[PDB]
Amino acid sequence: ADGKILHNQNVNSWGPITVTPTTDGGETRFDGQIIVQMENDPVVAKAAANLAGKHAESSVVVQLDSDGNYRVVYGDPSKLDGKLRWQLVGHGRDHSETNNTRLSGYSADELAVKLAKFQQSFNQAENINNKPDHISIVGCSLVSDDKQKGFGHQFINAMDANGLRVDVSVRSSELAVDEAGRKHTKDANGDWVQKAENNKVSLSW
Ligand SMILES: O=P(O)(O)O[C@H]1[C@H](OP(=O)(O)O)[C@@H](OP(=O)(O)O)[C@H](OP(=O)(O)O)[C@@H](OP(=O)(O)O)[C@H]1OP(=O)(O)O
Ligand code: NA
Repeated sequence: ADGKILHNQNVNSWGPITVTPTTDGGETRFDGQIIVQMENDPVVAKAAANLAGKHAESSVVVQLDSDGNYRVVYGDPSKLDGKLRWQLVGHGRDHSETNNTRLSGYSADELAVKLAKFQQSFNQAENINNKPDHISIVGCSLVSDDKQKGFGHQFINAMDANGLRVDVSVRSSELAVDEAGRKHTKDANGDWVQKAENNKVSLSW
C-alpha cells in the first residue's frame, strides 16, 4: 500500500515538541494519561502537543518507534497514578471496505504487541505499576462506518490477547486536533465539526 509517507524508525531522529498549556481544558476523568506519538510527521507531533496542552499537569508525551525504543518529550512519568488513559496519535493508512487497516504503519495486531512491550518496558524503567483503562485512538477512519468492523475491533481484541483489557474509543471519520487539544471530525457535507457522535464509537467488553 502506497499511502502518506511514514517516519516511524529511530525515535532519536524525531523532532521534539513544545507543549503550550491551555486555560479552558476543564476536568478529565483520568488522573493521568500518556499521549503516545507513533510517528514523526509534523501534524502528528502537533496533534500530540495540542492534546497534552489540554491537561498539561497530568499528561506525559512519549514517542515510541518501530524498534520499541521510546523517549519522553513532555511531562513526568513519575507523577502518573490512578485511572489512566492512552491517546494514540498517528496517521491511519491503507483504506479498505472497513476503513483504514494500519496506524503509523502497524496492523492492529502489531500495534497491540508494541504497546504490550512498551507497557512492560516503560513501567520498569520509570518505576510505575499502572496500566491504561482506556485507549483513545487519535487517527482518522480506524473503524468501519457502521462501527461493526475494522482496525478498532481487531485492536481491542489483540490488546486483550496481549494482556491488556482496555476500553477503546475510535473514529470512523477524518480526524483533526485543534490548538486547544480538542478533536474535530468531518460531517456528511465534509465540514469540520465537534462532538459528532456518529463519527466515533467506544468499544467496551
Ligand atoms: O470533557 P470534554 O471537554 O468534552 O472532552 C472530551 C473528553 O476528553 P477529556 O478527558 O480531555 O475531557 C473525552 O474523554 P472521555 O472521558 O469521553 O474518554 C474525549 O473522548 P476520548 O477519550 O474518546 O477521546 C472527547 O473527545 P471527542 O471529541 O472524540 O469526544 C473530548 O472532547 P474534545 O474533543 O472536545 O476534547
Ligand atoms: Na473533559
